[PDB]
Amino acid sequence: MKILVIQGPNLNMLGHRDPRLYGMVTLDQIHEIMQTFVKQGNLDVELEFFQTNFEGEIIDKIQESVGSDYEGIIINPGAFSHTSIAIADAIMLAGKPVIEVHLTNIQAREEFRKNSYTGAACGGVIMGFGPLGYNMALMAMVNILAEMKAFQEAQKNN
Amino acid sequence: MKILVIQGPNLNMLGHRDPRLYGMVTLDQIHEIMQTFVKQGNLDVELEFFQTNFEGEIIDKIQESVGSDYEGIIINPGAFSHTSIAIADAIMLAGKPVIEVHLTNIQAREEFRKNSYTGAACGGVIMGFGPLGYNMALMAMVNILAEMKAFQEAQKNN
Repeated sequence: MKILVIQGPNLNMLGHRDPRLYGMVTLDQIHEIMQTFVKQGNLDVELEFFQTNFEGEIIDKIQESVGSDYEGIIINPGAFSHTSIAIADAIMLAGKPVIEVHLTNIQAREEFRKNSYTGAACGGVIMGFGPLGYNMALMAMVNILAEMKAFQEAQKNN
Repeated sequence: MKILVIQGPNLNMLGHRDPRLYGMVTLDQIHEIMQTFVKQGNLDVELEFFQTNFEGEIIDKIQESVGSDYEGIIINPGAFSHTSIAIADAIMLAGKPVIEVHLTNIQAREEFRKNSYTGAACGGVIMGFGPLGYNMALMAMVNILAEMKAFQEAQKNN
C-alpha cells in the first residue's frame, strides 16, 4: 500500500520562505512527521515522496502511478494548482484517490491563488493546516481505501 | 473541552438531498460518527451540535462561544459560506480555532460556490470528504489545541 506523496514547485525550499505563512519547517521535516504518523498509527502504508518544480514531472509521476504499485496519491501541486489544466487532466485519469493539500489557506492569499483547477479534479481538498494537513490527508486516504475495497469484495460476492 | 459543531442551512435535510453529491446519510448519522470517533480515540472532547437555517443564529452561536465554555468550533456554514461577510466577521472575532468543513468539493459545483468568505476567515478548510471531513476536523482541532496550550505554558514560564 504505497501512497505517493507528490510535492510541487518551491516546496523543497520551505524554511527559506515567508515564515509568517509557512512556519519554520522543512520538506524533510514534513515527510518525517508523515512516517511518524504512519509508523505510530500502525498503518501498512509505504509512503513514497517526490518533489519537483516541473509541471511535466508531476504529470509523468501521476501517469506512472497508473500501474498497480500505488493505491492513492496525496499531492500539493503548489502554485501550479491554479493554472495547470494539464495536471488536473492527469488527476482525472489516475483511477485512484487523489487528495489535494495546501499548507496555507488559499482562500486568504492573492486572488490568483483562490481557484484550484487541480483540487477540483481530486476527491477532496485540505488547506491551511500547515504540515498537519498531510497527516489528515493520510487519515483520509487510509479511510477511503478501506471503504472502496470493503466495497469491491461486497460486489464480486454478489 | 467542549467543541461546538455548527451546521448551516439544509444540512438537517441530508438524505432528502441529491445522493449523487451527499450519499445516503443523515445529519444525526454524522454526529454519531463524530462521537464514535471521539469515544474511540479517547479524546476528552465534549461535542455540542447546533444546526440552523438562519444566518443570525450562526453569528449568535459563534458570539456565545466567546465565553470560556468552548475551546474551538468546527463549522459548515453551507450555502452561507459564499455570501455571508457577517459570519466571516464573527469567525474573525471568536478568539479560538475555527475549522471550515464541506461535505462536497466546492471547487467542482456551480461557480457561485467556489469562494468561501467564511473559510478565508477560519484557520483551515476541508472539503469533499463527505462525512469523514468532520472527523479530520476533530483530528485537526485536537492537534491544534494541544499545540497552542503546550505553547502558552511555554511562555508564562519564561
